[PDB]
Amino acid sequence: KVFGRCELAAAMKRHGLDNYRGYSLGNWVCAAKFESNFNTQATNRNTDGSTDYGILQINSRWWCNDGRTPGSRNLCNIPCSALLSSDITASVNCAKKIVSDGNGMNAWVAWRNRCKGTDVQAWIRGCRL
Ligand SMILES: [Cl-]
Ligand SMILES: [Cl-]
Ligand SMILES: [Cl-]
Ligand code: NA
Repeated sequence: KVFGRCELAAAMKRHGLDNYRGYSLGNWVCAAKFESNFNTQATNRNTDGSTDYGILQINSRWWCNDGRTPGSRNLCNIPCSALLSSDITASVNCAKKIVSDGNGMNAWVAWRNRCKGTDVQAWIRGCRL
């Protein structure tokens, strides 16, 4: 599923991501824009053989099981395929664990490089929230 900008904001808000760990909703929408272009089915292979999955490009190295990342963990206790669903519940629940592990949203490289320090409220501007 390819979410619209305000559609995703509303879904993230309902699943309690708004101001989660102090990160406003615009931060989460901005991260998703540049991680996945709002596409729940996004996948990208990392150089170490792990894969990033879904709207927030969650890494099989640590967070989910895909059966093809030797030595990796599955800290969100989910199959990585669950992160590709049209329903973002699994991605949101796992992202809450990630952003709580000490490094905040710096866990998402695209967020650090393209959202951090910017006017992130622009990503939810005009949305009926
Ligand atoms: Cl594995
Ligand atoms: Cl959803
Ligand atoms: Cl933080
Ligand atoms: Na894994």
